[PDB]
Amino acid sequence: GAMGMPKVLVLEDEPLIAMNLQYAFEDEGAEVVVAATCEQALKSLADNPIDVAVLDVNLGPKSHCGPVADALKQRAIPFILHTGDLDRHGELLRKIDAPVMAKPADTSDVAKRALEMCGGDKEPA
Repeated sequence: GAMGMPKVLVLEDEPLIAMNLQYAFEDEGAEVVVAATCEQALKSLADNPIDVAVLDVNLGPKSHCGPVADALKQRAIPFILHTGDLDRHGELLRKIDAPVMAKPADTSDVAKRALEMCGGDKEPA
């Protein structure tokens, strides 16, 4: 949905960032689902038609946006990895293969670039 509000999925266990991302995407003209877990994400993935996502890779010591990333990768849904840790999950990132926005990152920039892959004016085919 590029003619209206895109359905954004935010993977962020940091509620300050999650909330800020939500405000950011909504500010760009989108609707946001906030998920701190892959389970929430995959639920929203099936429950809603995710146009684009934004995934923090370092949800925790073991918890990572992985099944979420792959879920998106499966349906060819665009998403950006908004993480402050890369080397902590380098193997995961190589499997994901997608644009990332390192932390700290302004949530507007994270949102904009995410929605840029979602839609705007003329599909970049």
